[PDB]
Amino acid sequence: KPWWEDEWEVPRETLKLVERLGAGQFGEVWMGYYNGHTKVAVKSLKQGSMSPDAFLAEANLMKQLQHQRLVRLYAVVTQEPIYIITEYMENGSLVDFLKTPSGIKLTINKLLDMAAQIAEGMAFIEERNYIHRDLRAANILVSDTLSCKIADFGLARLIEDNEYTAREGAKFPIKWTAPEAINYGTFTIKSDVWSFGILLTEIVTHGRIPYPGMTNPEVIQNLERGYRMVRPDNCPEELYQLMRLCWKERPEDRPTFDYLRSVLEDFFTAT
Ligand SMILES: COc1ccc2oc(C(=O)c3ccc(Cl)cc3)cc2c1
Repeated sequence: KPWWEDEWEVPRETLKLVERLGAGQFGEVWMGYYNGHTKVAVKSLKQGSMSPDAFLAEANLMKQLQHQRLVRLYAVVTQEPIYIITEYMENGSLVDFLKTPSGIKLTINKLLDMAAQIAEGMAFIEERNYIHRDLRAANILVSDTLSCKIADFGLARLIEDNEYTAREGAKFPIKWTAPEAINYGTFTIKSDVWSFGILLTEIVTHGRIPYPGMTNPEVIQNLERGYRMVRPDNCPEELYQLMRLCWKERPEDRPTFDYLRSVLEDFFTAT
């Protein structure tokens, strides 16, 4: 729909940018208000840093994935500078939150709860025929009520035929990315399942970098030998075995996100 018909379009006037939360190569993230009373996050595009088409493609994709477990698109302003306005998550990113004093006092019981909420969001994405491609604790946001939601849908893609193949030159974070995607550019929901395994390590270690004290070439090499990430300190063995399922050699052997959800809920009502 054109801007004058789009229900997500709002006049820039409805928005007040209050607190700058981040700034990068491609623009800024703010805490702001919509119509005076409603707290929102506002992401702004720095002109010329990147295509306005590429920027807005994130919003158009969030028009197709609306669920409680996923950061919701609130609105767009499609005139320069371009704004994407989303659901505000008061506790910021999972990776930062688990390091704060509140984050530090969480029981293993609440961590497993939070892991099940994330699996539940990814079960929606899986069922809708999408992939995320960037699933990691930096991209799970936490609310004021300590509930979690999937965020940052910049790399998210609809799958018609099973695979999305990346370009020959494209680079992805070696520690969070499934081998087949790093190696062949091929992504599937089963690649996100591999990422979820890594994300489980970050939950149980309060946001520590995966594969403690290894470089990327060491990680790739260990994996090819059949090794997997060393048992993180104070990791229940049940959860460690759930991570191993996510890291099965063959994509098709890795579990569904709905299986991961149900196992995690069992782990949690048992603690
Ligand atoms: C300064 O730390 C914080 C605290 C709270 C915070 O909330 C957010 C968000 O809600 C958010 C929402 C959507 C995007 Cl695309 C990026 C960030 C970012 C953020 C950063």
